[PDB]
Amino acid sequence: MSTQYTYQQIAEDFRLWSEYVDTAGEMSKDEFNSLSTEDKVRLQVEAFGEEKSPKFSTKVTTKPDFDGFQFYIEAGRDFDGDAYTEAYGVAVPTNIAARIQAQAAELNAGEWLLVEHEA
Repeated sequence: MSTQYTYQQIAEDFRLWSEYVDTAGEMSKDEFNSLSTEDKVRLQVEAFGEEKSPKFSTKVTTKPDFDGFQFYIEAGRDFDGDAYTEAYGVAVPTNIAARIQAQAAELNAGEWLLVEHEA
């Protein structure tokens, strides 16, 4: 499974790039300018190899402010596959859905997961 967002999203957000790339290490903003955008992708893809099929990934976020066109799941709340299919109108793998529900049970309060995909 994967808990990190897409490579393009990470590149756009400097904070995510530094945090994901290094657990404690920091990355200066000027370094990004020096490196080519294409080059950045090569380094990120090299670490995780190459993938062709789509994968389900979520990220932990803090309670966001008023917004729209977004879906968040309250921590400590059970989440079935039915809700997912209703929210996005698409089917989800049974094994993956079960994993998500299990995660909710052990999920720490105060942490919200964001579910998104590309069609």
